[PDB]
Amino acid sequence: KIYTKNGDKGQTRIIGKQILYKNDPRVAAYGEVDELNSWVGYTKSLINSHTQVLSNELEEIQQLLFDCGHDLATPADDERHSFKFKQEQPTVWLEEKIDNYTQVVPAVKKHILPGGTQLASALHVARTITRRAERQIVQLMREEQINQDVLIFINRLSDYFFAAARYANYLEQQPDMLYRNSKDVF
Amino acid sequence: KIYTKNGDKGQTRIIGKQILYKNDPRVAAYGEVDELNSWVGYTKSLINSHTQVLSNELEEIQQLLFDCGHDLATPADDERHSFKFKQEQPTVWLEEKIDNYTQVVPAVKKHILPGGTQLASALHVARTITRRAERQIVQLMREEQINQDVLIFINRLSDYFFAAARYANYLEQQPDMLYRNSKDVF
Amino acid sequence: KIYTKNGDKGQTRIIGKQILYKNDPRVAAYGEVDELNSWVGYTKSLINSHTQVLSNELEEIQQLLFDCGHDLATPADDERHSFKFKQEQPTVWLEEKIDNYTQVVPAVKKHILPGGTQLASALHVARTITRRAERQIVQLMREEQINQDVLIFINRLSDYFFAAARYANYLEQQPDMLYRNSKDVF
Ligand SMILES: Nc1ncnc2c1ncn2[C@@H]1O[C@H](COP(=O)(O)OP(=O)(O)OP(=O)(O)O)[C@@H](O)[C@H]1O
Ligand SMILES: Nc1ncnc2c1ncn2[C@@H]1O[C@H](COP(=O)(O)OP(=O)(O)OP(=O)(O)O)[C@@H](O)[C@H]1O
Ligand SMILES: Nc1ncnc2c1ncn2[C@@H]1O[C@H](COP(=O)(O)OP(=O)(O)OP(=O)(O)O)[C@@H](O)[C@H]1O
Ligand SMILES: [K+]
Ligand SMILES: [K+]
Ligand SMILES: [K+]
Ligand SMILES: [Mg+2]
Ligand SMILES: [Mg+2]
Ligand SMILES: [Mg+2]
Ligand SMILES: [Mg+2]
Ligand SMILES: [Mg+2]
Ligand SMILES: [Mg+2]
Repeated sequence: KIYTKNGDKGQTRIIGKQILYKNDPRVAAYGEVDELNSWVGYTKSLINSHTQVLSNELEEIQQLLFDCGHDLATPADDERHSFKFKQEQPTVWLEEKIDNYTQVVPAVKKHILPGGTQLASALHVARTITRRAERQIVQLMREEQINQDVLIFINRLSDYFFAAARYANYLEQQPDMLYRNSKDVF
Repeated sequence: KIYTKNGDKGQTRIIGKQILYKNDPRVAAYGEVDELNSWVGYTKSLINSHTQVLSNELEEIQQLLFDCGHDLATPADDERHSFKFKQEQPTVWLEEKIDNYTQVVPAVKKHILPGGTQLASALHVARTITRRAERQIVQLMREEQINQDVLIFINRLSDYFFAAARYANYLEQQPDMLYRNSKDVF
Repeated sequence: KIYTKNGDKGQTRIIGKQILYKNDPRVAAYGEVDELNSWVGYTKSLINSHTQVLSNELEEIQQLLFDCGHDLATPADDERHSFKFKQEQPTVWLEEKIDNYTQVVPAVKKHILPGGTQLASALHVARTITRRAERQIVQLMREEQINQDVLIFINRLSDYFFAAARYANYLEQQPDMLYRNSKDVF
């Protein structure tokens, strides 16, 4: 039975079982990561024949976001519970994709309108939810020690979603629109 | 004319007409409930022939979320304005659905990736927005008396969305994926 | 290379290059506007033959939201960097659309369930994200001078999304549902 009712007065438990209010910065941080993970699942459900090449990596991101959320739910001071997420191989893996997707699509110097195909648009939504989760992770960092590797990966991840969004448009022959007042920023 | 312009400097009114800033915790709480309600409307628009059995209950949730938001917009101390939402029958109704949907789908012991079909994925998005609204309701509770029945229902509602999401996948013969590092948690 | 890694410890730059934490109210404000802009791109991707008349204006909103975000990223005190967004013509343009869409659809006196077609439902999601961004803009205003024209436009914009959502339902012969406990509020 998934409903325990223990949360009905607004408190809940983190890893190690201590109790926090649900609006605690820590709970908010891994809560936003869960929201992002759910949005990535929604984004993956929009994949079509033209965009199947993106499916595996989005599922892999979902697995990695669970690892990130686990670590955000882990208090530094309880030595019974270790951080598990190590940024190097995940983050390199993102960077390789950012480099290959940047190479393939038409180069721009301006910001672009976040949109195009339904999948590209969903990848821009993922980009911005990732950045919202990142803000909450930084909130938490300013009050508690965190696994800083999670922050590295989450920062890189929104660049991945930008590059993937442009690639998704490319895969369906949809051009990106430029912001009509962009200075040359890239 | 829906635009009054009275909010153009960032203030607005709650039930009873007092004026608050738009970033007041109370406004944020029922604002997040409105966002959830809109997402539930979007989720319902994704229903297909295979998933029609979910339509009625999602519309009912929308009506209940208006009742919740009304109460969150109601200050305790103004006796002219009563709380209207009573948790027992709504919450029991959710629990019956959680029990029947839990029964029908394949049992898991691990966390699952939030995704699958477009509708199941949208139900996971609903789950996480509900939880975001819940955090904001708890913020407000820690500063002002609230209708605690709203919090009970909102807590239960995210368990409903989890169970419904798994059921939606079942209705389209889509299995759930396990988190590859989940301990047995359920 | 879009990834600089300068943000990997949670700090970033605004217009004029000063450094802020990513959870700074200013960063959150224009971050929520970026999220809204991405959602408007997603909403536009749902346009069908029946709803093509809405495409141009949603793209125009995306361009205007970049102008708003630019100004939110601009500190008042650095005289090298000017506000660019002027509310009058954008806001009048929204109001004309609100008036024409209000005229055409069936009049209601009660709140409606936010939903209907997939596009109308997405326009209600846009409405509520706009309002979430507005709360964060008001947060920032209460700590720093801002371009108040941005707030005018963002307030009006959520009324636009409400009116457009009802119009989208009308364009596909979908009626709006009333909240079953609404007093006559409009
Ligand atoms: N609103 C929320 N936002 C983010 N994380 C939450 C929220 N509520 C609970 N959590 C976290 O997610 C885990 C799973 O949530 P769950 O809803 O099962 O917990 P609960 O609300 O404390 O209990 P219950 O829902 O059974 O009364 C909790 O153990 C806690 O770590
Ligand atoms: N940004 C917002 N987030 C959440 N709730 C809001 C927000 N702005 C207003 N509210 C609430 O929702 C109701 C309807 O919003 P509405 O936009 O009509 O109000 P307003 O902004 O004060 O007025 P106007 O938009 O006509 O200038 C308000 O009466 C207030 O209770
Ligand atoms: N999480 C965020 N939320 C909102 N705005 C952000 C966030 N991170 C950065 N910004 C803003 O958006 C701009 C573009 O973001 P970008 O991710 O390129 O910056 P960064 O994180 O500081 O650098 P990098 O990602 O290259 O390490 C930044 O210059 C800053 O103004
Ligand atoms: K639960
Ligand atoms: K209004
Ligand atoms: K970057
Ligand atoms: Mg530890
Ligand atoms: Mg970054
Ligand atoms: Mg009262
Ligand atoms: Mg709960
Ligand atoms: Mg200036
Ligand atoms: Mg308003």
